[PDB]
Amino acid sequence: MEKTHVQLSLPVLQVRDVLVRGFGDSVEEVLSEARQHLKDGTCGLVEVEKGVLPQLEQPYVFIKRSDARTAPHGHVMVELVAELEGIQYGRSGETLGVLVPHVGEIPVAYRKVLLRKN
Ligand SMILES: C[C@@H](N)c1ccc(I)cc1
Repeated sequence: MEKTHVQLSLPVLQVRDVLVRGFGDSVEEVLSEARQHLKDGTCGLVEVEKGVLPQLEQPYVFIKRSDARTAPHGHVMVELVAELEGIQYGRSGETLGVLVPHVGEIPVAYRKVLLRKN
């Protein structure tokens, strides 16, 4: 039975290594697929810098900071927000990165998060 939050260590991928550059074709589908890949352990994270988003596919799924007061165990509390054509679905804090499927790419680091399973 699903707790409200789950501790995960997400592999951080470089954008040019990512083979599957998004989760789907609609805001509702990308949030659904992101959540399922997170449960299956097949989700990576790309940190956002200049040049990154134009190399990925919309709609985007971002993990954003949900609580600026405590970060339990070094796991920052986060929630999902999708973006399509400049419009965001959800409101949250600072972006930690953009989520993508992970299909065996070698990561450069891991990001510890406490994910709100909304
Ligand atoms: C089942 C497996 N081949 C797979 C990997 C990545 C995605 I996205 C969907 C399915």
